[PDB]
Amino acid sequence: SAMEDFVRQCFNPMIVELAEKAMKEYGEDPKIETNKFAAICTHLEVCFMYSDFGKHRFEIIEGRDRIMAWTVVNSICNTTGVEKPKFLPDLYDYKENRFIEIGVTRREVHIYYLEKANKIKSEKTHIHIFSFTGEEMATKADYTLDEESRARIKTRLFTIRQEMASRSLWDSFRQSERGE
Ligand SMILES: CONC(=O)c1[nH]c(Br)cc(=O)c1O
Ligand SMILES: [Mn+2]
Ligand SMILES: [Mn+2]
Repeated sequence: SAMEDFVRQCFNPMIVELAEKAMKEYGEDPKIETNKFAAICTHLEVCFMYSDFGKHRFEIIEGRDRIMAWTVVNSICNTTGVEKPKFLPDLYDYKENRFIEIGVTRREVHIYYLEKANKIKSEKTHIHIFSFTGEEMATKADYTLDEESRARIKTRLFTIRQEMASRSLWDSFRQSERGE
């Protein structure tokens, strides 16, 4: 498939390694579930771009094995007092002192927003949704990052989108709702 080839073409090795690991945690083959392969990679990259942009302001919980992810969640909760999320989130924002759930969607942002929000049902985890179209939605329209940092995520997402479309892989990808 050209999709696996493109995943290994545009995503640096670190992310692809982690993506295959998270794909085995579902008995899943990235050579078959390749749209999930790419979505997992893209999301991972968004989380990593977000953390680095914010003296470290964000703690990455995404990309950890579940033992260490929940260990970091628990350490944060016990030293700040934030409420234990029911589900593992993506970042902790030490500045606003909240958990952030990063959403990357091929659908409208408002829709995947309502989806994550209705799933988490704890208005104490901040949601920030990014599309491949330079659109973003976010709890209380608080976007956390400076405008520039968000420019950078949106440019990267739109670049994956155009690079998939130059390979004739974007119609398949947007017409899939896995990785979401
Ligand atoms: C293994 O834990 N799963 C996740 O963290 C996760 N899954 C999906 Br689908 C979309 C996300 O945005 C996300 O953060
Ligand atoms: Mn996550
Ligand atoms: Mn997420």
